[PDB]
Parts: sequence; structure tokens; C-alpha cells
Amino acid sequence: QKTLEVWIMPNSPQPAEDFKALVAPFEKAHGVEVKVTVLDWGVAWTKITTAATSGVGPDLTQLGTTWVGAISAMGVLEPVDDVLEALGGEKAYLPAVWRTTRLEGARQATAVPWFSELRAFYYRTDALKAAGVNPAEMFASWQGFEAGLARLKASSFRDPETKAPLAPLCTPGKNSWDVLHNAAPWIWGAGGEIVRQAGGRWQSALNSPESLEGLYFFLSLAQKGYVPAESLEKNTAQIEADFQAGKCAVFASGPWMIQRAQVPEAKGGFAERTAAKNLGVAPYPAGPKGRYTFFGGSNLALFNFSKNKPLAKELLKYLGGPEAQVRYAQMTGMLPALRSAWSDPSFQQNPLLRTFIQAAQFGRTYPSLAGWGGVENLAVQHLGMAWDLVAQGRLTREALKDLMDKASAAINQALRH
Amino acid sequence: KTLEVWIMPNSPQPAEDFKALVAPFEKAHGVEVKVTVLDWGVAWTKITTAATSGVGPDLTQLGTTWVGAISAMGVLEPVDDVLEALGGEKAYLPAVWRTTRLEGARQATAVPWFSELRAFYYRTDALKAAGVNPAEMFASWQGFEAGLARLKASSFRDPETKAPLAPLCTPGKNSWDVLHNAAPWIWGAGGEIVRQAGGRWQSALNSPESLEGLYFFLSLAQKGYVPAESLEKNTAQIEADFQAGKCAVFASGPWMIQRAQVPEGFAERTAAKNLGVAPYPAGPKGRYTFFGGSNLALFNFSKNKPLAKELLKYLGGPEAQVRYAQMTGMLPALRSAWSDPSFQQNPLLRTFIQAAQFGRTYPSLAGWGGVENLAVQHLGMAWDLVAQGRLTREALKDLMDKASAAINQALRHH
Ligand SMILES: OC[C@H]1O[C@@H](O[C@H]2[C@H](O)[C@@H](O)[C@H](O[C@H]3[C@H](O)[C@@H](O)[C@H](O[C@H]4[C@H](O)[C@@H](O)[C@H](O)O[C@@H]4CO)O[C@@H]3CO)O[C@@H]2CO)[C@H](O)[C@@H](O)[C@@H]1O
Ligand SMILES: OC[C@H]1O[C@@H](O[C@H]2[C@H](O)[C@@H](O)[C@H](O[C@H]3[C@H](O)[C@@H](O)[C@H](O[C@H]4[C@H](O)[C@@H](O)[C@H](O)O[C@@H]4CO)O[C@@H]3CO)O[C@@H]2CO)[C@H](O)[C@@H](O)[C@@H]1O
Ligand SMILES: O=S([O-])[O-]
Ligand SMILES: O=S([O-])[O-]
Ligand SMILES: [Cl-]
Ligand SMILES: [Cl-]
Ligand SMILES: [Cl-]
Ligand SMILES: [Cl-]
Ligand SMILES: [Cl-]
Repeated sequence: QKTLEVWIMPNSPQPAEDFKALVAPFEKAHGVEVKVTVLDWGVAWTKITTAATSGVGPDLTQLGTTWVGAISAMGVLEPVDDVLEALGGEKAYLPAVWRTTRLEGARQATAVPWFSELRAFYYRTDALKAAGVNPAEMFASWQGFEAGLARLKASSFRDPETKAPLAPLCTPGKNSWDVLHNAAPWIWGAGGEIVRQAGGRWQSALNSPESLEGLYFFLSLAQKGYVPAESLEKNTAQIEADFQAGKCAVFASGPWMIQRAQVPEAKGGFAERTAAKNLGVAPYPAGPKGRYTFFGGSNLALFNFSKNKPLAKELLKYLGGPEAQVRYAQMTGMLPALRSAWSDPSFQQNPLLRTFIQAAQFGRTYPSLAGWGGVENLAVQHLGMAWDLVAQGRLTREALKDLMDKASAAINQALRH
Repeated sequence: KTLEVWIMPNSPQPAEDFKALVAPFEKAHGVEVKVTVLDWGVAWTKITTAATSGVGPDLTQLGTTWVGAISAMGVLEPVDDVLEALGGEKAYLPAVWRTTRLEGARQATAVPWFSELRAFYYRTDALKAAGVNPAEMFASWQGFEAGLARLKASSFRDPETKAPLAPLCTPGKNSWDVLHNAAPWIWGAGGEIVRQAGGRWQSALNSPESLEGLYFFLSLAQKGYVPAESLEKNTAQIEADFQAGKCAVFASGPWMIQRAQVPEGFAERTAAKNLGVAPYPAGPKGRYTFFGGSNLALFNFSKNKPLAKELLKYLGGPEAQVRYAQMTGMLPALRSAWSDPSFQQNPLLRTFIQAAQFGRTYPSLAGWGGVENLAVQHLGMAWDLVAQGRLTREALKDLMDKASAAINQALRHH
């Protein structure tokens, strides 16, 4: 009889099945069936907001860290200060992860940390070696990054399976939330930001001089032919598929690709591909105002309209606790959200992962604002049109400025309600 | 003794629904059929990488428009034997039989799995409140534009969202449907995606009639009938926007009827309780909708060809044909199964079946996968002309000239 409904995004090679295995010990102890529904990231904002506005939906949903404020501000999440206390309270979490548990300025936590992830560059070891590129120099600075992409463009290296050259850099130009998360380090590296506090409200800083310098440098990589035209119409899954297929020398992603590299295609990885045997990781290069990468992850939230709140909170404590934290990070290739869980050998013994753990020092998060879901939709949409300027041969500083002005007007409307 | 099959997301729980479909075959033969689900956006990359590498599943789902392109690479096992075991050419609609091969090829290289074609879902409640007659809105282009204008002016608000509905939502980016949704407007104007000229196939997207059809469609967004936000979204996002009650009208296949009668499906939503279907309107020169579906193909590097062929006969066979169509909401590929009472009884589905009369598809060419990538990319930039307020006849012509140059290259080679 007793059931729970949980919504997750595709975090692991076999999302529903892996989640079912993760919760099996809880299901057997409590005599509960946890039903899981997988929502792709592209529809997850629409589906979660429609649950919020309708009052009908699951007991628990996965919430991207950048959406916790936005859904909390709709008044639909259960406070979970009790669960967080039971898991060790504020000390049990990195400060950046603890801020993701609530809407900025709220007294009560409305989400439990589930997993963490941050961005770095995967590269083809074989492709950089053949081009004569030193990883240490290419990922040190913006100048080094561009110097390496130039050598990768000139290289006569061809993928062993494709028999064709690799694009130096692939990056998604449409649909994905990653259209923003992939731009943010460039913006931040130049001394810009997505938003700023002015007149005791938040507003867009995407049309600030330093935000435009960072974004213009990133887009100019495609204008200089380091990113293929075709990339600029693709989403995150398509660029990941292009790297697996041996079409791209370099791309930005999270630590999950290390796990996908070790698993056959049948089970949702790319162990059969050349890229899997030729996998390097390097941090984002320092920009003129320092080194930054996107730090995020996902939390778990309980709808305050749930019929099963005590049992749902027992599942939250289980999923946020040390055993399930290590197990899900092993299955997904994410990092645990719980600080303690980072010391497991699965994480400390993993050399590509150690690059991500070290890169966390330069990790940066968006403020946890009401309206952030709106900011991300509008940013993805307007940055997507910035990539179109490149494809159309219309990228100039003034055209980017006029487009980020439009972006900033729409974003400011979403932040003011 | 094992088979690997790659499928696309055809049903609400793709792997689980597939595993239940094959469980009776697994028990008859003592075999495990392992299934891997590939999203449509990555399925062309993954299938072509299998073809070029010599490494992949035993069977793959192949969208009908890709059968020629994968067949041309010489990687598919001939399956005329399976098709004979299922009754041969007479056991299939001619349009479905076309998709079993590269155009002009001697041997069949794919087995028909399911069929789908496009029509318009609409909110019965939204059109009633706007004073729009569905039969008149979906009869002609003038009716279609007149109806969208009434839907734009309407004061109707979704009961759950308490907000107005977009008249029309259509995906502007990423999905293959960016082409399949443009094609009926192109075709209705007397145009086409490609034509045979000078001994070759080439793009006809810059032909005068193709530009009139395409400009009419795009001008629906220029007139405020499609929200700017839609023009940056993909098929799943538009489907989610309709389910959430944000769109009065959208183009889709028969699978949404099945999604509409299943819980979180979207049975609980206002859109499911107020759901109509109407065929594509007649255009000036003709009345057309996209007709497609998916076949199953066997890689000639499979180590299990005899067992794989037994799975193909099972999946293409009457029992599995009906059961998979019931689980997915697609139409059976097998001629027989269109007449099964389960399909006949369903009034929204009867609309799809009878709309098959106007069904058209692309010729089965080598390089069609590349044509679809390039078409989606260039049409995506046509939608951007609208979002940027730069849509003119000349800017569209310039863009489809570029599209045609890139497409003509893709019809020659990768
Ligand atoms: O802004 C929202 C939220 O973003 C979180 O970051 C997400 C990215 O949004 C997401 O794109 C990223 O990558 C996903 C990707 O979208 C999926 O397409 C992909 O699917 C894989 C999957 O791994 C397998 O099941 C399947 O078989 O293969 C496909 C590839 O075709 O999976 C990846 C990884 O999940 O994931 C990011 C992290 O979840 C931020 O973390 C958060 O802070 C933001 O709030
Ligand atoms: O051109 C290639 C090929 O296309 C075939 O048509 C496909 C369309 O490409 C496809 O977009 C269409 O819609 C899919 C949609 O893309 C998926 O995103 C969606 O996924 C569902 C899923 O089934 C559920 O499990 C999940 O919970 O929700 C998502 C929605 O968020 O499913 C629909 C329907 O499968 O489907 C078309 C039919 O397969 C043509 O048929 C073919 O001829 C062409 O060769
Ligand atoms: O690979 S699973 O079917 O055992
Ligand atoms: O179209 S390429 O990305 O497979
Ligand atoms: Cl910021
Ligand atoms: Cl705008
Ligand atoms: Cl055509
Ligand atoms: Cl004009
Ligand atoms: Cl030409």
C-alpha cells in the first residue's frame, strides 16, 4: 500500500533503474514503493512549475540548485530544517551548497542537498599530443586557451574511428541551461556577473562592460572557426554525443562524463569509443580578473501539498545521508552534496575526478533568487541569439550590446516578479 | 543468448514498455533482449557512429526518413526474408513499403515497426470561447490564420494557469520536427524540400513556391500568433507547454492521444479534458501532412543474425504490432492492423487514420540525415529572422539559398 512519487532528471546512465537500486534498501526497511518519473532537463522547469501552480505532482522532486529559490518563492515547498539538522546542519555542508538549501533571505530551508557538480574541460589526450599542445599551458589563461585552440585547428590529426579531423572546441548554442552555465565562467573571468544588487533589488549585469568582454571573447572563439557552425544549433546531449563520437577535441562538462567513459553504450556510456581511452580533464583557465567555474548540483524538495510528508522526510534523510550519498555519486559520477562523503576512495582515488575536486576552489554559484527560473529561460534564449550572430557573420561589440540590453530588460521583469 | 536493441522514446516509459512488449518472445525462445533508449536529438550521431565504427547493437530503430542514408553505408543486413515471413509487399501499405529500402535499391534493409503522421491538436475550450469553428479553421490557410487571429484577440484564460493561451506553439530549434512542421506549408504552396534536376537531387527550399509556403508559416510568428519564446524551444518543450495549458493549437503525431489518457501522461490536465484533433488545412496547390514512423534494421556486424531476424518477425507481426501501437499511441506499420477495432473505436485516432490520405514523405535518399541536420539549422535561423524583427521575402530567399547550397553538398557526401 504505502507509496511515494519522486521526479528526477537524467543524472545516471539508466536513470529510473539506477534510482530504483539506490532506494531498494529504504523500500525493504519501510515497506514502501518509491515510483520514479524521469524528466529531461529541457522540460523539467515547465513540469515542476506546472506541479507548483496546479497543486498536483510528486511527493519529492529533484531541483537544480539554481531553481531552489525560484520554486520556494512560489510558496509550494515544505520546510526541511528538521531533515538538515538530522544530517548535521550547516557544518555538514560546504557554504556554497548550504546557500542552495533556501531562497536568499528565507528563515527556513526548502531543499536537501543531493549531489554537487562543477565544470571543467575534457580534452582528447591523443589530439592535444598530436597538435603539440601542453595542457598545463592551454588551460592556464585565456591567451593560452586560444593559443591551444589555434594549434588544434591547424593540426593534421584525424580520429582513428571517424578518419576525420576533430573540431577544436564544441559548445552547445541552443536549448540547454548550459548555454548560460558555459558562458558564466567567461563573464566571471572578465570581472562580470549575471546579476547585481542595485537600488536594493537584483538586476541583469549581462550588459555591463566586463560581462560583455567575457561573453564577446567566448563567442569570438566560434567567430575564429575554433567551434564548428553546427555546434551553435546543438544542445548539451548533442555536444556530449559529438565528443563521444570523436568529433571534438575539447568541451566543457561536469564530472559525470568520467563515469560514462567506463560503461558500455548498451548501458548508456561510451567505453567502446576512442574518446574513452584518450580522456583528459583540465580546469577553466584564469581570465583577466581571476579563475571561476560554474558550481551547481541538485537538491531534493518536498511539495507542501504532499499526502506523505513524514515518510517523504524519511526518504530525504536517507538520500541526503552518508551511505546513499556515496552510492548515488558512484552511480552518477557526480560529487556528494554531503561534505563527509568526499573522503570515500571512489572519489579520492579517481585522478580525473581529483581535477574537479581541486577546481571546486574556484567554484561560483548564482544567487538563490525568486525568478531565477525566468532568468535562465531568458538568458538561454538571448545567449542562443548571440550564437546566431556568429553563425550569421553579424558578431560585433555593438550587436552583442544591443542583444544583452534586450536580455537585461526581460531578465529585470522576471526578477521584479 | 542475448540481443541488444536501440530504441527512441516512443512511449511514456520507453525501456519498460519495450521490455513488456518482448517478454513473450523472451519466454518462447529463452533469450534476453536488452534495450537502450536514445533520444531523437542524439540518435543520428549514435546510429552513424555505429555504422562507421562496426560496433553497436544487433537491432536499431531507424526513423523512416533515415533508412536510405544508413542503407547507403552498406551496414544493414538484407531483411527481404523477414518481410516475406510477414506476408511480403501485400502485407503493407505502399507508402510504408517505400521506407523498407533506399530508393532504387534491390534489397529491403528495414522492417516496418510503426507509422505516424501529423495533425493539429487544439483546445476545444479555447476555440469555443474565441468563437472559432474548428472545421473552418483547419480547412484552409485563410481559415487557419483567421482562427489564430480570433485566438489572439480572445479574453479566454486557462482555468489552472489563469493566463491567456498562445494561439499556436511550434518548436523553432533543435528538433527534426523543425523540418517536419515546415514541410506541409512548403508542400501546400506547391513546393518541396528536394527535386531531381540535372541528373542529381538538389534543394527546392529556395524555389518560388517553397519560399511562399515557408514565408506564410513564418509570418504566423511575425503576426504574434506564435510567442517569441516558442521560437527557441524544441519538440518536448512545446509538448510540455501544450500539456501545461499554455498553447491553444500545436502540431503533433497520434502519440499525444495516448499521453492524454494516462496519469502523470497528462490525463489530470485541462488540455487532456478539452482535446480536439483536426487535419492539416488545404493550401493553394495541395493538401499535405508529414507521414513517417520508424522501422527496425539489423547491422550486418551482428553476431546473432538468425535470432535478430526472429525478433524482427515478432516485432513486425500482428500481435506485437497491435500491442506496441496501444502502448505508444503510434499506428501499426502492418496494413492488417489499421482495421483492428481498438484503433477504429478511438475518435481522435480515426482523425489521424483518415488524414493518412494527405500523408507525404521525403524521398529515401543517401545523405538524408545530413539534409535534416542542415534543414533544422537553416530553418532555425529563419525563425530567428522573426524573433529579430528582420523577416522579409528577400532575407528568407537569401537564407534558403544558403540552405540550398549546404543541402546540395550533403546530398553529394557527409
Ligand atoms: O539550470 C539547471 C540546473 O542545471 C544543472 O546542470 C545540469 C545541466 O542542466 C544538464 O544539461 C547536465 O547534463 C545532462 C544532460 O542535459 C543530459 O542530456 C544528459 O543525458 C545523458 C544521460 O547522462 C544518460 O541517461 C543518457 O543515456 O545519455 C545522455 C547523453 O545523451 O545527462 C547530463 C548529466 O546529467 O547535467 C547537469 C547537472 O545535472 C545544475 O547542476 C544545476 O545547478 C542547475 O540548477
Ligand atoms: O526525422 C527523424 C525521424 O523523426 C520521426 O519523428 C519523431 C520526431 O523526431 C520526434 O521529435 C517526435 O516526438 C518525440 C519527442 O521528440 C520526444 O522528445 C518525446 O519524448 C517523450 C517520451 O516518449 C516520454 O517517455 C517522456 O516522458 O516525455 C517525452 C516528452 O517530454 O516523444 C515524442 C514521441 O516519441 O516523435 C516522432 C515519432 O517517433 C519521424 O517519424 C521519422 O519518420 C523521421 O525519420
Ligand atoms: O544487463 S542487464 O540486462 O543484466
Ligand atoms: O550530426 S553530427 O553531430 O552527428
Ligand atoms: Cl552571477
Ligand atoms: Cl526580447
Ligand atoms: Cl520533399
Ligand atoms: Cl517583404
Ligand atoms: Cl550547388
